[PDB]
Amino acid sequence: SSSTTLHNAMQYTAFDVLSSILNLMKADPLYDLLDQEYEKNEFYGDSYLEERASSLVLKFLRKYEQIPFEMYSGLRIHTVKNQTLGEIFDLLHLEKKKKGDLVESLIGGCVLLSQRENATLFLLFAHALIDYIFYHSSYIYFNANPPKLVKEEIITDIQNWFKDKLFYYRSSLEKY
Amino acid sequence: SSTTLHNAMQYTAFDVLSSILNLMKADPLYDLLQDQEYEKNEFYGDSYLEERASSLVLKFLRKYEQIPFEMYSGLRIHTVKNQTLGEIFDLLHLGDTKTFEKKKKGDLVESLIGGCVLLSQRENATLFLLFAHALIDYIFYHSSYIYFNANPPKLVKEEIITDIQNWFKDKLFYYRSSLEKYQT
Repeated sequence: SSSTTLHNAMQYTAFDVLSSILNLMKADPLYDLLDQEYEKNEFYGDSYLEERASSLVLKFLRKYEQIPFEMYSGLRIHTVKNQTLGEIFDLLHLEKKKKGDLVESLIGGCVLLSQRENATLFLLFAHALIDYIFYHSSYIYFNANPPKLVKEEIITDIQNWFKDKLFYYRSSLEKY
Repeated sequence: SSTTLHNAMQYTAFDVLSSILNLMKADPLYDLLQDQEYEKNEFYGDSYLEERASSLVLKFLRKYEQIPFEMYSGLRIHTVKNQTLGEIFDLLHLGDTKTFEKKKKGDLVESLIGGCVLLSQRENATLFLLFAHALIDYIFYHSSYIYFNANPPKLVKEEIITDIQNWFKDKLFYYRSSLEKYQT
């Protein structure tokens, strides 16, 4: 057993949990609140994704001095680029340019709506979406760009973190 | 008007930020700031500044329908560019005896923000988070004041500058009150 063993399961369970948070959002009164408000959510979501992705890049890579700094910038770029957001768009059933814009404005609108209306469910979805974006990107990026000696370790680190996030989002969601 | 107390904004910002920075330098965790740890702080600080600046742009500009969306990216870009960060570097006298170009000053500001934020996340060193937020808030006040005087929005120029200036006044008092807790 290795990081490939349960990779497919990450995809299915991420689909289960995110589809289930999104459907309970579509049942929330505030869901409509998502003037160019679309562009403003996109403006903010772009920056929110960037900071959160950067934080996650640092969290996992700094543990391994085998990993040069170029891989920090590389993974961040790989994680937030339109192709990756577009892949996530398709997988979750929500070209590459407008899908990414949609993903960014969806992140931004959820975070802002949670700040403005104390609607923690929308913040939960935003964090869950970004975590899946990051797992999806990392798994692909490190298979294409294996770090020296620690490729399986760091993917396993990220995969096991994402396993626990998926359970946490399932646990957090039951309260709604 | 907003022009009356602008000069005053800069002296008290210098007072409060210098005082937080000196408490930081007397902190045991200060050494853990300043392998490529510097570029990793800059890497993170760049994005942390970007999100907080975007959040502040939205907080103030959304109140005024007179303000078109172009000024959102316009103000954000103006706020995080190296020229702006270098001005804040100079105002805070962060490298008085040294020889940095605009680009290196901006780099330093980003890595200082990032290093403070990461240290507060890792060690619960709330003082370093306090400084990071105060620095970003001054960057935003400094940028907004120049940007809206250069690009006066229709009808609301004085209103929004007054809005940001009064918010920054209160933040500065908040940082003074917060830092008193560390000296005691």
